[PDB]
Amino acid sequence: NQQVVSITGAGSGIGLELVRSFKLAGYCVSALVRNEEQEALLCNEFKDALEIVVGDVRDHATNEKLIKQTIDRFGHLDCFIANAGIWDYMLNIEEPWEKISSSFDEIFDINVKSYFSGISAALPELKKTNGSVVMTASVSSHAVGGGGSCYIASKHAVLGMVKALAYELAPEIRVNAVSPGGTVTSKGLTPLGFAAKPEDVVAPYLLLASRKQGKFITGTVISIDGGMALGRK
Amino acid sequence: NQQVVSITGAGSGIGLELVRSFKLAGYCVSALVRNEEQEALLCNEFKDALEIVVGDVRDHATNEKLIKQTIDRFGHLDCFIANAGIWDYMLNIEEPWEKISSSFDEIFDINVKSYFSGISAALPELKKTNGSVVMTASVSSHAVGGGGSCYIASKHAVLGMVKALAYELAPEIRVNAVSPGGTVTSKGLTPLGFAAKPEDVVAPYLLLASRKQGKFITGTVISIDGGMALGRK
Amino acid sequence: NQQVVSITGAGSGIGLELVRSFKLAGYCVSALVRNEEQEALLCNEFKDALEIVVGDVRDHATNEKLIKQTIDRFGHLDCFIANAGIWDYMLNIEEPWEKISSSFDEIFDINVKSYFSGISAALPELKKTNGSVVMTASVSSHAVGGGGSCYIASKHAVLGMVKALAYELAPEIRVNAVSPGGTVTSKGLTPLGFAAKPEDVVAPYLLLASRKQGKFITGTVISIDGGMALGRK
Amino acid sequence: NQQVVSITGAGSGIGLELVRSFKLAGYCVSALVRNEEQEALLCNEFKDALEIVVGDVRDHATNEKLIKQTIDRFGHLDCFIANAGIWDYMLNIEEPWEKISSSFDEIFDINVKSYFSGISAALPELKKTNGSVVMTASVSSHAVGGGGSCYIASKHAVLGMVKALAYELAPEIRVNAVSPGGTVTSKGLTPLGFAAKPEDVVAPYLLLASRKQGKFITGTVISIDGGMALGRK
Ligand SMILES: NC(=O)c1ccc[n+]([C@@H]2O[C@H](COP(=O)([O-])OP(=O)(O)OC[C@H]3O[C@@H](n4cnc5c(N)ncnc54)[C@H](O)[C@@H]3O)[C@@H](O)[C@H]2O)c1
Ligand SMILES: NC(=O)c1ccc[n+]([C@@H]2O[C@H](COP(=O)([O-])OP(=O)(O)OC[C@H]3O[C@@H](n4cnc5c(N)ncnc54)[C@H](O)[C@@H]3O)[C@@H](O)[C@H]2O)c1
Ligand SMILES: NC(=O)c1ccc[n+]([C@@H]2O[C@H](COP(=O)([O-])OP(=O)(O)OC[C@H]3O[C@@H](n4cnc5c(N)ncnc54)[C@H](O)[C@@H]3O)[C@@H](O)[C@H]2O)c1
Ligand SMILES: NC(=O)c1ccc[n+]([C@@H]2O[C@H](COP(=O)([O-])OP(=O)(O)OC[C@H]3O[C@@H](n4cnc5c(N)ncnc54)[C@H](O)[C@@H]3O)[C@@H](O)[C@H]2O)c1
Ligand SMILES: Oc1cccc(-c2ccccc2)c1O
Ligand SMILES: Oc1cccc(-c2ccccc2)c1O
Ligand SMILES: Oc1cccc(-c2ccccc2)c1O
Ligand SMILES: Oc1cccc(-c2ccccc2)c1O
Repeated sequence: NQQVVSITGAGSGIGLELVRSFKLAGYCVSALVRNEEQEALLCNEFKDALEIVVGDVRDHATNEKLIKQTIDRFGHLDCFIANAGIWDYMLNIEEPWEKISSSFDEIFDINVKSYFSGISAALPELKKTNGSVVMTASVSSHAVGGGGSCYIASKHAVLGMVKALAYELAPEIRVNAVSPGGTVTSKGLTPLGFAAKPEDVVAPYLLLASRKQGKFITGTVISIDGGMALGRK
Repeated sequence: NQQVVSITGAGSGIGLELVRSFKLAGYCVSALVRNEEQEALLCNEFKDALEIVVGDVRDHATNEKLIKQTIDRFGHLDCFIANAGIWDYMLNIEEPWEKISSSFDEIFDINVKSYFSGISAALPELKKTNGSVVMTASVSSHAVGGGGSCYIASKHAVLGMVKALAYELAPEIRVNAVSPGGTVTSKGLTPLGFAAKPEDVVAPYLLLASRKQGKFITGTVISIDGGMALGRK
Repeated sequence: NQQVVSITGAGSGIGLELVRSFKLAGYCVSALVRNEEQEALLCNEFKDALEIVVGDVRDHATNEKLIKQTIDRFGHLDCFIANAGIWDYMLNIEEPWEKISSSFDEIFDINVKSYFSGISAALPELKKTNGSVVMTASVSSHAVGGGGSCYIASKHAVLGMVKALAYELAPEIRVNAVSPGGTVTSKGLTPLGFAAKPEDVVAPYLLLASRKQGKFITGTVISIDGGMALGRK
Repeated sequence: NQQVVSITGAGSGIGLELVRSFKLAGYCVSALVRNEEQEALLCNEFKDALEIVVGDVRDHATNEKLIKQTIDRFGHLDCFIANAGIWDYMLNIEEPWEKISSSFDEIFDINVKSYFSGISAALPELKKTNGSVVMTASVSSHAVGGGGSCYIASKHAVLGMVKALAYELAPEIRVNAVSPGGTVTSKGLTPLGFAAKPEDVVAPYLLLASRKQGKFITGTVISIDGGMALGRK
């Protein structure tokens, strides 16, 4: 009956919008935020309705803590949304290697390894409900232009994870992703001529997590990028 | 305010389910059906709520008639759903050429040319509302196995249409598709271990047509195929 | 021992270059040309070294005639290169339907149906040698920008053919394609900053037809487009 | 005039075959090998014809040393072939996190970060010749089945690198990849019904490095996998 979602990167941007949208859609929600300042925002907005955890998604025990607190408060987990991520600011391959190397470590630890980490930590509990995973990918999973080679590689790697994990975990667990692009969060033409606000981007996540609307969907990546995967207009 | 959708292939299968789902979601709906028998089914079910047209989607004037009757009854058109299609029954390339040739003509006239035809006929009116197109593609747009070379080629061609038309018609008109697979309609393992009923497949169409949920989506193809694009399990 | 290739679209452009390159590489070559004027060019250049056929690739018996004359002169067929094709001159979807319809018929009859036709006609003989097919696709098989929706759809359909036929005809017959773009033949930026001459584009065909270099390749599409599939620079 | 290639992973498998094939094709060749035992094999085979370096590709200075010794012996560098890589032995996402984490670090440091590292180290010198990069990707860059989620993700990330770097470094430097699959090196059906020996796989690298055959190719990935990207037969 009652559905439960856990969301990383939930202190801002799309993550924060997923918290609102999933709460409005009736879910019980847990959230991982980065710091105290983001924690205060959600406490004030949702009072004690949520289960909140502050920590670094690069730390496995923080991910296990998120799962553990979700189960203890709501009793089970139906969907894990791995969404925390970071940009590379168009870092050029001609830069000093040590600068590339340090950035690579951070991009790949947050945008890829941490997804493995949260999925590992969520897996036992999703197996008990035949739940699902949704990963935030990127237009840069499909097309060039919206990042440097480290960012694009990291997001291509997410696509790999989606296909590989969807295949290995079927039939019990669905694994899908969403590929947003050109939406302001904290320059973006896009063929549809505008940049999306984070709220304008959340519906694909709801579909992929929904047990009714999404029961037949796995391995799938839904672009919501104003046409940017097609090229400059 | 009031939204209006026009659906081909609406007498059966996914098309019929789109008629129900879009009516339940509040749309005014027009429908193209193939024959008298399908027309009687929808008259009995929806009484006079719909605008219905009987004819061959391979005939342009039938497509223009559908648009014309939609406008006259509801005043405008917000979304065209090109969905009529036919299968090739795994026709082998080793068969007599005249057999391949006759089948090719039919598959490509219905699965591709007719989509061009309906979009041409719907275009003036979608331009007046900044509406959208949703096309029914197929798992065979992405992967082999689910048809002969004629079917697969025809569905790859639909993908081409989606990308090409999404790019040309932006920013006013969004153009997207849905790629169902392994759902019974009138053998299908699929990694999720079951065949979907047509009702289980409709939510992606609603998202892509929705002006709120879908305003930032074009060029996109949403697989809903139980994982079949990933391969046999 | 002695290898034999048959090439359509061989009177000009890439086709003509394939005739030269494959002759220089030691193949016996048959060629389908469109008209008398192209026939005179190859007779003068190659004297009687080739087997030449004038006709419309849209006519099955012309394709069977090409195969039949190849076998009778050289005794067997090792590779069929389906290359004849036509452009759509960026025809807009907003044009009068009858104009779109007439153009669609021609683009799809030449760029798709004729490939089915030549493959059907070549198939018996390739099965006797475990030979191969190479199809000319296009950058427009992968990306928008280089044609109207009819051209792009037709070339996406070729990709479908490659995957579908490669899978059905394995293990005996390999089926591959080449996707050229931005090369002058009878405007093209391309990230590599120049337009290729037809001779600069032929090496991928030689690899895919070569029994030594290509024995492990099927289902494959080789872009040779100066980076154009990646987007405008 | 005289062409110079530098190859990592050159002590075995495809790398070793690339050393032979490129030497037979007239190139001057440098090679990075892992250990003393591989170094002895190439010294005995090629005597002092090559420039050889022993070290870990995960160490930047080893990569710079390879470049530096290439230039000092041959004077310039025309092509860098990043080929060193490692498999994940189908490691399951259900395994203990610390086991996944340790393996992830190694797969991604060798299969991705080291490619960034060698390209950074080769870049100054390729810019002086308008040279090229070829990366070894994998069937797992495109399809599931041939590895665990870490391997597949790492190889999807390589594809990202190819597209991203091809776009950023055009027009001076071409960047391409090769995606082998199902070839024994130190179980593999493949639709073509056999596993390739490493020698059977080298021709695509020669084409992508060749200044004549490959001058118009960048952003491209050439599968040579016996059809495995298409699915089980
Ligand atoms: N908005 C776009 O245009 C766009 C485009 C492509 C991809 N994305 C992806 O969407 C996802 C969410 O992006 P957003 O737009 O909401 O960006 P954002 O600027 O709001 O930041 C992402 C969120 O992840 C958090 N985060 C970063 N590092 C963390 C860490 N080590 N531990 C815990 N949390 C951490 C951040 O504090 C923040 O809450 C990302 O994966 C991003 O790569 C966004
Ligand atoms: N159900 C699946 O497994 C699956 C898989 C891949 C693709 N598809 C695609 O979904 C779309 C709808 O399929 P469905 O599953 O509901 O199949 P269906 O068996 O119900 O038949 C398709 C509909 O299109 C109609 N139609 C056929 N030819 C027509 C014509 N010339 N003029 C007017 N109408 C015509 C049919 O009468 C029917 O109503 C098709 O394009 C199909 O290619 C379905
Ligand atoms: N050159 C490029 O930039 C480019 C880009 C994308 C795709 N292509 C494709 O390459 C292939 C060959 O193209 P090209 O560049 O050499 O062009 P081209 O201008 O030389 O013409 C193609 C060849 O096919 C022949 N042909 C056309 N219709 C025919 C028919 N009905 N019957 C028999 N022959 C017919 C033509 O006479 C000509 O010889 C085509 O399929 C084309 O779609 C080329
Ligand atoms: N052969 C296949 O079926 C297949 C399939 C997919 C991908 N690949 C890829 O091809 C590339 C080469 O593979 P192979 O088939 O020749 O395999 P291989 O078993 O011969 O080993 C790869 C080579 O890279 C070397 N290497 C590993 N770690 C190294 C390190 N840290 N520092 C320096 N060298 C190191 C190894 O010593 C070896 O020489 C790899 O990237 C692999 O991922 C191969
Ligand atoms: O793709 C992206 C992912 C995450 C953050 C940003 C961003 C953050 C601050 C300012 C501008 C962009 C971004 O672009
Ligand atoms: O992909 C498909 C599209 C349309 C119809 C069928 C079908 C129709 C009757 C019986 C079985 C299948 C199908 O498979
Ligand atoms: O993609 C293409 C395929 C075939 C011909 C042309 C062409 C022919 C004449 C003049 C210009 C272009 C083309 O662009
Ligand atoms: O994809 C791959 C890449 C590199 C090595 C192997 C391998 C090595 C030893 C034994 C078996 C396989 C492999 O499969």
